[PDB]
Amino acid sequence: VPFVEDWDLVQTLGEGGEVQLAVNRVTEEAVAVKIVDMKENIKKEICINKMLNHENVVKFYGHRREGNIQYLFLEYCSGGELFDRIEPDIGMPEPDAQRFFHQLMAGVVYLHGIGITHRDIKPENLLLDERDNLKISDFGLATVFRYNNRERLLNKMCGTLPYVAPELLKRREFHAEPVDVWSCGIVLTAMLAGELPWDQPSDSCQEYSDWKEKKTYLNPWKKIDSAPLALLHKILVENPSARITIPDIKKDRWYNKPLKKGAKRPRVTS
Ligand SMILES: O=C(O)Cc1ccc2c(c1)NC(=O)c1ccc(Cl)cc1N2
Repeated sequence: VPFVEDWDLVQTLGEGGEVQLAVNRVTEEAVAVKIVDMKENIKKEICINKMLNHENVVKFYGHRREGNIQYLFLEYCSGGELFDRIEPDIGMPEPDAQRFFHQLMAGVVYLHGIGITHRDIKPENLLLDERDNLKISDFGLATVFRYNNRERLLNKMCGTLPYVAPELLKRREFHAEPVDVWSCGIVLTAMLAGELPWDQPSDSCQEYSDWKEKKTYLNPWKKIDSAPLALLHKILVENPSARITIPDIKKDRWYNKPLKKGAKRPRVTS
């Protein structure tokens, strides 16, 4: 079949390598093409992506090298970013946030199960497909924390300051999994309050001190109902050894609270 290998680049999706929306010449199938001018970092991204296969992880179709430029063929998520579903100082309806949080946990359970830590979980990196299914995106900062059933402790500073766990700023070494759990908690906070609680999780940050002192009558905590707030009290624990794990997040009362109706299906009467 001539021309199935040809894709037209029709619009920019994101920057930081650059990603463009590509449309197949014959089939009109939409894919995301990450264009990286290597001019090692992308080599690790391709190889971590080759290990991944999950409905809540951006699909990797392959890669092609044309000299100094790498082309990564990735799943196009038409719904855009979770960031744009968050209304400033408001958030989103609690049943929507619960559904997105369920899909975020399935994705993170998957990655941790194969020994992969994302290390930069934030709403900008959580993409939505045509049915608003959440997909974990960008494995550029991702790494292996478990190999041959042996855990390797991390020491490298990675992520985005409002989403990083406090042990990354206080300790030389730390476990990978509680770090991803913490960032998921900050994502949950943003979805339910439309604001970030602190610039960074340090004692020098008044908002972080107020949280450890349990001043929940202050924003963003005042905008959040008692049931998801009780979960955030278990996730946003300073000591990573005392912080709730994903198996226990899945047993939480709000996590299991019936809230959202299934996608509106066409129906007629009489
Ligand atoms: O087509 C559109 O404009 C909607 C849209 C907007 C932003 C994104 C996507 C889709 N989908 C995406 O898959 C996407 C891919 C890479 C990057 Cl860096 C950002 C993305 N976000």
